[PDB]
Amino acid sequence: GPPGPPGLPGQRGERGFPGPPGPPGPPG
Amino acid sequence: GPPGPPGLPGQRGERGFPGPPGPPGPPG
Amino acid sequence: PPGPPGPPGLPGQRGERGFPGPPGPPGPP
Repeated sequence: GPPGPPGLPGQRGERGFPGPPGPPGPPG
Repeated sequence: GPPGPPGLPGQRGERGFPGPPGPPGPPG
Repeated sequence: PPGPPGPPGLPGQRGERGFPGPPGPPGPP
């Protein structure tokens, strides 16, 4: 017989990590 | 002959990009 | 008989962007 159909698409990746902190606030 | 079986699932996607930087902190 | 297996599937999409980071620390006095 002919080759079978293509495989399923890969699972989507995991969500990225949370971003880094913002800089210090401005001086008082 | 009938078609062969489906192919293997694709490779899992890579992790998403890290999140954006947080905001600036509060004024001192 | 049945044929050979099909080709592997396409790679997955890259994951979603991470959540925004937290505030920075308070500024100095």
